[PDB]
Amino acid sequence: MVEKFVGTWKIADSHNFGEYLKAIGAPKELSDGGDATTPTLYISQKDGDKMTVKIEQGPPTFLDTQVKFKLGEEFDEFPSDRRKGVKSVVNLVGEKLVYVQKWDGKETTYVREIKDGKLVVTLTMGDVVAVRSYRRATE
Ligand SMILES: C=CC1=C(C)/C(=C/c2[nH]c(Cc3[nH]c(/C=C4\NC(=O)C(C)=C4C=C)c(C)c3CCC(=O)O)c(CCC(=O)O)c2C)NC1=O
Repeated sequence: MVEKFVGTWKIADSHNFGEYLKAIGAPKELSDGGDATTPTLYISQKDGDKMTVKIEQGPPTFLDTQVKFKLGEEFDEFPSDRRKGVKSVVNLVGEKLVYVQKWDGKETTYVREIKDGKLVVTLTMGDVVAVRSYRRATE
């Protein structure tokens, strides 16, 4: 099932990402800089219940990091927005993968789904809804 997100990826199109970043208390520096980025994912997994992901973002932020999670298990995360006390948790929702961030008494969400070959992640904080679209490294 999750063998559909697995692979190599690359930014293609984004919209309303900086303002999202603001909704989640990021300084302008990081809202702009973060939107400015063209991140290159490297996604894979083991036993359809433990997904290992990577991110080579790039200029201007230079924050290359990694995810390593079990699906159904809450874990700790330290994003680039500099959030103290992020508690993630990722689920499988039909053909979609739902990544949820808890912090300071709030919840933001990432509904990722493959479509027309692209890894399309919709991002939801309050009334603010962002969208980005990735393509495989011409796989
Ligand atoms: C389902 C597989 C999958 C997973 C698990 C995934 C996770 C994922 N996607 C991103 C990129 C990444 N980077 C940022 C934001 C930034 N980028 C910058 O250089 C800066 C400074 C900021 C902050 C202002 C966000 C919001 C995301 C996640 C959204 C996305 O690109 O999908 C990160 C690191 C972001 C950070 O530094 O906080 C992670 C863990 N992406 C996928 O496709």
